[PDB]
Amino acid sequence: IVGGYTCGANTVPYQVSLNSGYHFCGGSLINSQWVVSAAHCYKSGIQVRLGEDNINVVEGNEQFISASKSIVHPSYNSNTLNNDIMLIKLKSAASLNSRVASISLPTSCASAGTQCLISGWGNTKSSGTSYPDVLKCLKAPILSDSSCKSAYPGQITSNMFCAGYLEGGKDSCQGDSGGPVVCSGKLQGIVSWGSGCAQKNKPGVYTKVCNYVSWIKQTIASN
Ligand SMILES: N=C(N)c1cccc(C[C@H](NS(=O)(=O)c2ccc3ccccc3c2)C(=O)N2CCNCC2)c1
Ligand SMILES: [Ca+2]
Repeated sequence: IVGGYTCGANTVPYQVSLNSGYHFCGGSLINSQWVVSAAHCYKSGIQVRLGEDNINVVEGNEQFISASKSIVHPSYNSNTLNNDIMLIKLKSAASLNSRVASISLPTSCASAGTQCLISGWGNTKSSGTSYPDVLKCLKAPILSDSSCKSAYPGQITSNMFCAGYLEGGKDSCQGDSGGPVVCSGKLQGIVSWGSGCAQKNKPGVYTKVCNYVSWIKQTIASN
């Protein structure tokens, strides 16, 4: 997170860290056994880490559970990052408590202007590489589709939305991928891509989760 702030220990209880000997992506706990992340985060040998703040220290409240299966959306295109969504099933259910809780799916899409909370352990620098120990947070508004499309001509599909600041300086970045975009207590998006990080007139593009609620529900119900 570039331009964000320290969240505070376990203030984002649905935030998940995908680990494989190191943190490589984020995710969101949607129920005790299912995590929603980004398709481009797909990798084998995934350990899901819940209740994390400092990802390098064992402070307590953590729960390390292996992923039993990762279901990348069938129509995901690795070049356009369209349908950039993936479901991870936990080998065991998580122990839902105060510091580890699930987030709700949207029953409707969020409109431009809605303020959302984006979080993750990704790069904090625009020009360079700096990774945080603790979870960073960033509040950013969902931009308008015209603006989103004016920034990324011919690259935005109906399953994507822009969020962030056109002036730059505040944005998600590498390592945040898969992470949540919560608007009004509903998981509205997934950190997907963007041209660089926190650049002028180049806001972050996120996967529009509201277009996938049915798919998620049906997929989870069949596995
Ligand atoms: N600015 C953001 N909000 C943001 C969020 C996540 C990741 C990145 C870094 C990167 N930005 S980039 O300019 O290097 C970039 C942009 C679009 C891409 C599309 C396909 C493949 C790689 C791409 C890399 C990126 O978009 N990806 C990381 C690698 N995999 C796909 C997503 C930026
Ligand atoms: Ca920890």
